[PDB]
Amino acid sequence: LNNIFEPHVAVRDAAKMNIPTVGIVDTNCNPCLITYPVPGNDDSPLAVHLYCRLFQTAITRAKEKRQQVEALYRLQ
RNA sequence: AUAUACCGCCAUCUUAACCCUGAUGAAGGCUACAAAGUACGUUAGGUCAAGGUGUAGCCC
Ligand SMILES: [Mg+2]
Ligand SMILES: [Mg+2]
Repeated sequence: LNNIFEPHVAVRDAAKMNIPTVGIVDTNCNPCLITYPVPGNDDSPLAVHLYCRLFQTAITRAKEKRQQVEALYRLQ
């Protein structure tokens, strides 16, 4: 949601550009066009910190796994 | 006599695209503590005095 409590324009624009979206949706949000919605609280700092931690950890772990797999492929 | 013959000189006037919204109707698009907006000719002109090339007139 933007600051007028309407959807972020990027949701519709990403749908137009065929870019998948992950999103945190609160009870007053519209999840119809988010590809992978995650229902949850987006206001409490604890919750937002948990989301940031999870996504950062997943991204770094995936990138490290890619590096390890390519290294194994070349070495072996 | 004619630049109301040209040339010279002066002067007069004339000389987009993309992206969104509305049911992809006519149509519309701003808020900063930010909400779709971003990129030459012309003249019955003057000048025959610091300049020219022609054309015509009269020639009891
Ligand atoms: Mg909320
Ligand atoms: Mg004249």
